Amino acid sequence: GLEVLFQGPMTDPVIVVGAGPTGLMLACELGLAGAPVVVLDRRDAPDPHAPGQAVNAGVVALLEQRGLADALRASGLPLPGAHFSLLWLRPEEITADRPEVGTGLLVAQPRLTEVLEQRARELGVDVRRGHEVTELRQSPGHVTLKLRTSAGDSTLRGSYVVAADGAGSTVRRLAGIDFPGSGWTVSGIVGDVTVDFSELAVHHLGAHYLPAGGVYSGAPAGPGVLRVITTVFGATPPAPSGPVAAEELQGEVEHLTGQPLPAREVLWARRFTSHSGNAERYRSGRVFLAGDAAHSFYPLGGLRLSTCLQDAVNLGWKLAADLAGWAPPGLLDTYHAERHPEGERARLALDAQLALMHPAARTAGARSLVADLARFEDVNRYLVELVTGVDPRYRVGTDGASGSVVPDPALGGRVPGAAPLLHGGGGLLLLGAADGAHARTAAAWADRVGVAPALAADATRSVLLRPDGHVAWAEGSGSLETALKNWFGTPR
Amino acid sequence: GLEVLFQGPMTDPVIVVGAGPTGLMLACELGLAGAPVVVLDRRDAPDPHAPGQAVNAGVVALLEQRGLADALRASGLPLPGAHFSLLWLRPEEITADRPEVGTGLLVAQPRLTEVLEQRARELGVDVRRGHEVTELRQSPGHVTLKLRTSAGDSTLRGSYVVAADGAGSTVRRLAGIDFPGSGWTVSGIVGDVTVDFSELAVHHLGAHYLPAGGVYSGAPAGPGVLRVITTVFGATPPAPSGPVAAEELQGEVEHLTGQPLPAREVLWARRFTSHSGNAERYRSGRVFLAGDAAHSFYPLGGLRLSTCLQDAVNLGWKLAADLAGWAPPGLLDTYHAERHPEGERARLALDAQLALMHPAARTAGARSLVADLARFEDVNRYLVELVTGVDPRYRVGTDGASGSVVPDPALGGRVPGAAPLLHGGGGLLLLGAADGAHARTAAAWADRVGVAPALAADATRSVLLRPDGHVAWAEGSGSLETALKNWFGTPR
Ligand SMILES: Cc1cc2nc3c(=O)[nH]c(=O)nc-3n(C[C@H](O)[C@H](O)[C@H](O)COP(=O)(O)OP(=O)(O)OC[C@H]3O[C@@H](n4cnc5c(N)ncnc54)[C@H](O)[C@@H]3O)c2cc1C
Ligand SMILES: Cc1cc2nc3c(=O)[nH]c(=O)nc-3n(C[C@H](O)[C@H](O)[C@H](O)COP(=O)(O)OP(=O)(O)OC[C@H]3O[C@@H](n4cnc5c(N)ncnc54)[C@H](O)[C@@H]3O)c2cc1C
Repeated sequence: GLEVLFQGPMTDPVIVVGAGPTGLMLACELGLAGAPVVVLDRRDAPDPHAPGQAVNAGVVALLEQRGLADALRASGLPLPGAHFSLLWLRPEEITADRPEVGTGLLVAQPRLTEVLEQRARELGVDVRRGHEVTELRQSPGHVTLKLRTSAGDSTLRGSYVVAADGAGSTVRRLAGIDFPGSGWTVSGIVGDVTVDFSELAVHHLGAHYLPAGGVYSGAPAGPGVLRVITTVFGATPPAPSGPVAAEELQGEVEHLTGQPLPAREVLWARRFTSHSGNAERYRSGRVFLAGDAAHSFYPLGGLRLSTCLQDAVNLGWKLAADLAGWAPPGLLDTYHAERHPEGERARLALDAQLALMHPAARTAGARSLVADLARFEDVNRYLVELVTGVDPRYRVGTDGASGSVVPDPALGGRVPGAAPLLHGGGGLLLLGAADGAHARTAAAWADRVGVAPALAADATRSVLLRPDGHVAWAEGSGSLETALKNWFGTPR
Repeated sequence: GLEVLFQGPMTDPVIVVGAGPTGLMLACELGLAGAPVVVLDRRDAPDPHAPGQAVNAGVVALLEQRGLADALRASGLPLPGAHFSLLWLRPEEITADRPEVGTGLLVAQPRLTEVLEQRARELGVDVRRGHEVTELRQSPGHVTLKLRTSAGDSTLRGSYVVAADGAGSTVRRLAGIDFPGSGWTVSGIVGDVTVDFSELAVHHLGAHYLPAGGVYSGAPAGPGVLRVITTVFGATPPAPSGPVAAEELQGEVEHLTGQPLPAREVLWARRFTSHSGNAERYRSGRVFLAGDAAHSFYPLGGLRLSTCLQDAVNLGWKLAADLAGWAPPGLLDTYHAERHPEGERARLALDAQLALMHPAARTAGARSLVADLARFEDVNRYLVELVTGVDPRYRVGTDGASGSVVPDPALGGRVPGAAPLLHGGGGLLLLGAADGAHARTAAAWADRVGVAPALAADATRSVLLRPDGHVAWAEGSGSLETALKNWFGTPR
């Protein structure tokens, strides 16, 4: 009982289950927007072995609009190249028109998580490690979680619960939400090996599709450390998961590339199995799914983390607007409406890439076809924009109407040049001279929408940005006033 | 002994083994060019069940340049549509620029074979049915075949032997030539069903990919006769070949389309198994492979017959030039050099199309990708030109040099408007004003090369056509005189 004393007033927080990249990004968005939030995680400390290294332009864009990209870049190498099914593309052909496309990074996933965690701490977010969610019960007005710590069992009440608990999501299972997909289940080994980088043959650096039917990737992770991923397709692994010894990893490396690594020591190595899935719904009452809990697929490129952080940034401001009481009706429902098809589009894109790799003998013709088609400029642009995480566009109609049957193709995308203007959060109306009145209209929403010149964002007409950076209106797409109502609610 | 008497002088013929479309087209080309030819076939009569119905623009072009297309068209329906992996394309977008692309036909394969057989008879070609080739022996200057008839065993001497004996080629096996491919082996049922066409639901007409994983095709073959092909992918058939009863065919139709056919009677039906292969070489001494004997793949569209007749027309004039004594050195070797990669390109194109269909759940993403890419104009053109048989281009360098490392992209293709000018056979120099001398140069080869105005062929500059209709030279691609030497030999 005594624990309740002296804590002061408290509003029912958004409970974020999981302190990976998804959870922490969402907690930063909630924190910035002034919503109450608690983050739980079953681990005692951050995972030093979090495996990702490819952080694409889609991720960087979201970091940039919160001023988090510089901290990540300090630990990263520019990764300007782009591939589809490990066929190399030509991103340089469109970077003049879309500079964003060249902002991807090679950077270890724990560095991203550290950047987000530090920002969450600055925004006052309480991150409760050693806390495992074991049960969930919804009520009309709140949710209650059962937790386990080394003390013992306890309860926590929130306004909302967001599953950011990874691909095997406890919460998704507790909510009884199905996770269908294509049946692509692909196994690999990931680990870190001590090397002298000068000793490496060129075929031990970078990511390679081996025509026999497998993938090898070697990328520097730190001083004298090579991060290695191997997958041998159609080979049933000795087991579907668990730790892996040097011999087994060296076995796969040599099988694929013809040669074992010049390895001093395998620091760590584990067998992973990726499932392909998209959750049938992203919302159930006051429970939401985000990141890997909502969608999973083999991590060939950077779409896992970009869909993760795109979910977090779509959801946070919407949860906060709902709690603050100004959200237009249906705002929370647009999370599923916008993110569910995007999870599916990414999941389906990995199915496409895998079907050009395995079974190798049978897929060679399709692979050669796509390689041929990728010589055309419009095909190259389509694939580059896909794999870099830059092509998502929400369906937004005239007057900013959500989920339109007649989407306006000028709306729902991004204004990359606006990122520095959005660090404070909130909506943003970019004002351009292209043909008084816009500023005047927007004044009634000045508590939710700031103003800046379109020219400070390299935009060439007036545009309205949601707090997630996506375009809800632009000059020529109907009424600004109706679009302000549709996304930001009733005038003050 | 008495059989030898009274027969008169005889030159050693080209022996064509097989009187299918490949064999008979080749015999027509040899006949027209004045070379001696005999055609053997193990069957007692033409096959009434020869299964093909899709005759693409590539086939029609070769028929047109011999005036055979009108006779076929009398039995056919225009099939202007085009597909890739049963994704429908937009051939209408390029027919303004390439009218050829819209000349494909729905016409029963026995009608093609009948047209070619009648023409072979007019050219005096002896077609010896009930003759089965059982052995082959090469000598430096001729070849000897062992034959079986209902009389008994015998021998036949030729200058050359061409295998036109189908996908299971006896001759390819006797020559010890390997037939590698991808491992795509795809089984189906083909048959003819008596129907009232008005009773058919729309899903029983045309060719359809069933998302479950199979193909159904229903096309009219004659009065009250529907030709039906079914393949159920990944279903191991009851047997790999043999006759098939109504129940089994109706089983597959209903499995695929949800509904059996309104069938009065199944006239005939058989199980087929298609192997994917391209022969490792198309020539071994005085033995050549052509058509299905040289390449095989699942018959989804019309590339089987177009590669077949393209081989026949490539080879015939070359064999004849060799026998007549005027062929430039190496001419016969250009048959393999030109046709082997084309057989492979077609075989690989069917691998590509199959890898977008099976296994259905796993390939859906790749299929959706290609459907998306096919919205672009350049992708649409690439696929249309591929599937219609219109995109082959031989590698021909400046000055008409064969097998160049630096191919001239203006050479090696066709001039479709020239077809009416080529009925007589021989080479053809099309004369245009675009910048006296060309006609003068060509005069030294007037025994092998005719002349006509480029404007009578809708060409806009001077071009030299080989007897197969392919471009060996055009104004601006180096020396006409050197190109005449490279393809037609020494000046008179
Ligand atoms: C070998 C490999 C390589 C990869 N490489 C890349 C890459 O280069 N680029 C890329 O974009 N993606 C990559 N990925 C994918 C990437 O690692 C994931 O998408 C990412 O970790 C997802 O983050 P998340 O926050 O959704 O989930 P996670 O990072 O899985 O975090 C979930 C958190 O929830 C916690 N949790 C789980 N259950 C509970 C519970 N019941 N109660 C409390 N806490 C709980 C866990 O402790 C964990 O901290 C790779 C994946 C693998 C396996
Ligand atoms: C169900 C099905 C549907 C098809 N549909 C299409 C289609 O719509 N369009 C298309 O383009 N293609 C289609 N095809 C492919 C097409 O039928 C073949 O490509 C075509 O028959 C090949 O002709 P060919 O002359 O090379 O061989 P074949 O037509 O097989 O003729 C070979 C000949 O050689 C003879 N022979 C064999 N061995 C010997 C021997 N030892 N001695 C003497 N004679 C011998 C045989 O009797 C036969 O007459 C289809 C195939 C199938 C199975």
